[PDB]
Amino acid sequence: DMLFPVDNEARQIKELNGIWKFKRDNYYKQGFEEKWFEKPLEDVIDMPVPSSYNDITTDQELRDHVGWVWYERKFAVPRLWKDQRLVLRFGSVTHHAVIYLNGKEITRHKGGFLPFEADVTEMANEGENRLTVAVGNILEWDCLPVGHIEYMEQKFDFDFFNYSGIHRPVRLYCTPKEYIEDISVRTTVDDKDGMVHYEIKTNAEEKFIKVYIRDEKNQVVAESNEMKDMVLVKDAQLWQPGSAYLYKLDIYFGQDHYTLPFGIRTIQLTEKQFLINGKPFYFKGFGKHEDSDIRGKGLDEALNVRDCELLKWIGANSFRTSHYPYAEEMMQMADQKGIVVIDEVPAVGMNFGIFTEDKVNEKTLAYHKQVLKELYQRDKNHPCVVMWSITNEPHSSEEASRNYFEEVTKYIRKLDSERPITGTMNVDVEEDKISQFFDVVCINRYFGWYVGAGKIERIYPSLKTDLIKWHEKYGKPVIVTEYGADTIAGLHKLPEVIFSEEYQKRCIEENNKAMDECDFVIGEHIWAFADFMTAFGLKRVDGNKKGIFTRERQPKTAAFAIRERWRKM
Amino acid sequence: DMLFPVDNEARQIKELNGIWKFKRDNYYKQGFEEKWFEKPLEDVIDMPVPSSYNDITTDQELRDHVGWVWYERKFAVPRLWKDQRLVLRFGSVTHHAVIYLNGKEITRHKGGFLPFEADVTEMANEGENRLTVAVGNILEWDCLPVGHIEYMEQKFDFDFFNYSGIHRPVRLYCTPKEYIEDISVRTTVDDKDGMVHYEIKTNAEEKFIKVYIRDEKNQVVAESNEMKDMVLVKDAQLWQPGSAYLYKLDIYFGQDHYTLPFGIRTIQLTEKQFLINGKPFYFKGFGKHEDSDIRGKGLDEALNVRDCELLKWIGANSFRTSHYPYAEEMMQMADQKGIVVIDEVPAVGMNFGIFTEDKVNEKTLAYHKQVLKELYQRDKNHPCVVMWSITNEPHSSEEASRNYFEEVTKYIRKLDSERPITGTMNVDVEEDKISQFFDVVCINRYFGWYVGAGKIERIYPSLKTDLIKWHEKYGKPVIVTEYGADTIAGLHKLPEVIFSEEYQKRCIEENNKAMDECDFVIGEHIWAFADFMTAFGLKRVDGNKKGIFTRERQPKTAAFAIRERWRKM
Ligand SMILES: [Ca+2]
Ligand SMILES: [Ca+2]
Repeated sequence: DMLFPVDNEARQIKELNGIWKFKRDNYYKQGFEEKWFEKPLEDVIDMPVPSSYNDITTDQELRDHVGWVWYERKFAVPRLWKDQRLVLRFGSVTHHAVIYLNGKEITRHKGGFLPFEADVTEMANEGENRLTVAVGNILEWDCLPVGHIEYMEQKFDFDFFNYSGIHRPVRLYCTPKEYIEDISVRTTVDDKDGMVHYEIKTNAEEKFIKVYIRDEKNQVVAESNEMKDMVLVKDAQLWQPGSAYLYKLDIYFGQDHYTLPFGIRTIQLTEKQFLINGKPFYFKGFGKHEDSDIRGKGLDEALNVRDCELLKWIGANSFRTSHYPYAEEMMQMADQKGIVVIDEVPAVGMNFGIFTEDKVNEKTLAYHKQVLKELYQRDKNHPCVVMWSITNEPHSSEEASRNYFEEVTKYIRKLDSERPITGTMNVDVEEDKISQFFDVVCINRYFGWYVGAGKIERIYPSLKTDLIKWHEKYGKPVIVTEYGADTIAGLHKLPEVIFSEEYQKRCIEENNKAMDECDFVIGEHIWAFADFMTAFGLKRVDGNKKGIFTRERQPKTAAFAIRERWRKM
Repeated sequence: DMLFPVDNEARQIKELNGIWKFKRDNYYKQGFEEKWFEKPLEDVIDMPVPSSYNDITTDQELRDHVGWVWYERKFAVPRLWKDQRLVLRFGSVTHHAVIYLNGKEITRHKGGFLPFEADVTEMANEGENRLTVAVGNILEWDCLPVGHIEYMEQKFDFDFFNYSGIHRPVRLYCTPKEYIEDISVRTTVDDKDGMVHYEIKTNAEEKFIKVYIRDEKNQVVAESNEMKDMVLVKDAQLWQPGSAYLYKLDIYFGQDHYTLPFGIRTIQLTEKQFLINGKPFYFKGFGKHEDSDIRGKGLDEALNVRDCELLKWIGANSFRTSHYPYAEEMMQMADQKGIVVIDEVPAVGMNFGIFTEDKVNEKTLAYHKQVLKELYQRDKNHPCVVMWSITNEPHSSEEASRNYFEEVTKYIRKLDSERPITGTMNVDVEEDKISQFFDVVCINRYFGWYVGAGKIERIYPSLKTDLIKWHEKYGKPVIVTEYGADTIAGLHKLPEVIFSEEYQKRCIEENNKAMDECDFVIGEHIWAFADFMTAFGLKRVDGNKKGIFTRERQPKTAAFAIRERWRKM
């Protein structure tokens, strides 16, 4: 149950962002042992919310902290909210949360990239309250992303910095006590007419509802009094890639009111094409990251607008949420700009045996299904989402992974019978044991970088050969979901060398030549959109330098050649 | 015989540098099999000499060439040289040479860092002559440095670019037909008095000779008519680190004349000290390279003066010739500037079983002794050379390496009974099997970089422990011959991260703290002096970035903290 909070005449949002008080444990779980939540925090510093905490201070100990940290602020409940339902919402807490209201625990959460909330109607006092949030960053074999602890040092095999903090907005909001809990929308098209299937869940199903469908002019085009209905939109304005159209499911229920934007669009996979509204779609874009200077993974909407301007400028039509769900604000923006999205759960780091009883096991599986349920509940109504990605680069050569991912694939397909399912490959085509469960084959391939570094002449034959093998083995359309080269801005050389701006351009260009000679490729996603931070390592010059743009969102040389190609496509 | 050529009333040098014609093979050994030397080269480009050829052109195929290339120019013999002995000298040809004069082969050479010559008295014509030089860059298991060919790709394990070309001056010179062939000088000191032991070898030994010893104002201070003698120098000005004094052995022999600079200084080792003229010497400096922009490993005397100015500025007193003998010009400069040198043979890359019948074997051994003989013959008379280094980072954990390096160390001790012998370690101290053969133990250690990257607080405990183990195992004084961290100029961060300027400074500090607590450490050589080029690899951002100075010889931040330490030491 996770409708995005709204403001209208009936519902109201109180943002709890700004500056909080903050302190870290000085030994493992010190805050829980000493019950720091039972009184205000002492010996604290300021910490912005939303933001990672790791890059804010000058303190290497805080940057590299392993374990739990403690946030605290105060909030008020006005007299005017006296008889309302009160909800405290967290867009995310990375990775693990324990929430305390006035010294008492009210909820917990596992998973750093999906929202959660707590009903505090009967617990919050009028006037001042104290909100205390314990934030833990430890990843074990039953978390997503996967990791483990050694003796404490945090180990993991994914390539992005394990930022921790309150990365997304914290909201206290009110609704009437009889209210709209959940909404599902599915759409079909018969030539010119759209059909809108909706289902609305309330906590008083016998009472009266009024449902409108409004166009972008806010004009009513359909109307009903049923909580579940199928309604026809004559001459429907379809939601198109690069040309969004959003209708509004506008719902009056008792004293309550909720308005849900949605797009009318169809998806169909053929043998070798990806069809949106019947017309072939070729993915041009990037896997991204929630990453920028100072604030780590913290939501930054000005950064988001800049990134969308860059995506439009360079001719991209799509992105993948590597390697975790992004903020709903980004998903709303993609809905509005007509950007096509591959939505991914954080099942990353399942690589180096990995699928064994003492590591990635049935407990990991059950949590993997739960994360998918939550992702679906949050994003099921976004027209921008066209595909679910259930994993990034698992060690799928292991025979034990076959049963694991058959279970995961069956689960998401039971939740959602309409969008294709996929996941990205890094093992050899000959060894993979899971891609047969997918509708689209996605491969991460770094010819000219991790294979044959510097050997420009070998990139084109290498990727073409591999692509054909992937198509011959599975007979499905193929997306190259990652390829590129680390590139230091300002590093030029003639003849070109790895890390130079010229090499990045040539590397991408030869990979593209291989893709252009295949008839079953339905997309190219360059890695990476922008330089981002990684865990420290000798192959990472202050992070991952595969960005086509710098971390400050300025283009390297290759960006202009990619634009010339994508704008002609 | 390898006396450095001189100009005087009796001997004359003609430099053959400038711009040659140049062309590479298009398939393996093409010029040999098509017999290109028989006529002037056709379809050629210009190539400077001395210089590597790899970074001169815009052509990747030449930069990465494997095999042979061809150089050619014309030279003149003047009428005035009619009755002289004529010698063609190459300072070096990297790696393999075949020399042709007017289309006939006159000599060959294996080894890219030591000089060779050919008597051309009987073959050169008056007036114009055609000089053709085939230059090969293939390294095999019995070459130094070590490498091997796979299927044609060059493999090797050392960490510097395999530049090829004619890196040092080419000289045609004349002497009388009866002439001075070789000179050896050894010195002892008795209070304030030097004894100069010398031994002159000539072309006609029964004839009469006159030997003067001259001070720096050109005044005779000893004299003799013997080919072999000891002559006393009372109140002898000693050659001192940082304050050089050079006498001259001035020899007249028939029509011939040769003047040999030399220095009076003594070396002695105790179990905790390195004594030069009785005073303890603590090595402060760097392993270097012959490397600069555009010209690869080509000799550049302006660059050498700038380097020596920077060594003086930073308070360095020494360098090691990593990992091959340097140009004699640099050795003369060290003689004149009072810089102490560890002189090293190119026995690098014997690492990844290495010491096996099929790899490093008896052929490599015999060649290793041969290069030591040649290095000793060239540099025996340099006061700046205080120690021979016979290897860099061999895989000396193999039992088979024990007998190998016992042979090598025995041999160099037979050539030179006065200078200490060493070789640099990278294997674990518990595994090493050869350092008992050395007079000084030298270790390459990168705590904070290759071990425990980024963990500043573990550098000091890690190196101190390792240092004490090396001393406990062998009971000899220890030089840390390499330590440091890759550093991108302009990369700053707070807190610091690997690759940042601030990290390089802290990493060297913590290593220095460990050395300051170990009384048996007699030297600290930072790696590296200046950023230099490497074979391409994902850990090498346009080469090796451990330079304290940039490749263009400007300091990074850590240079100023090093200077403070070394100048007050
Ligand atoms: Ca959010
Ligand atoms: Ca020379």
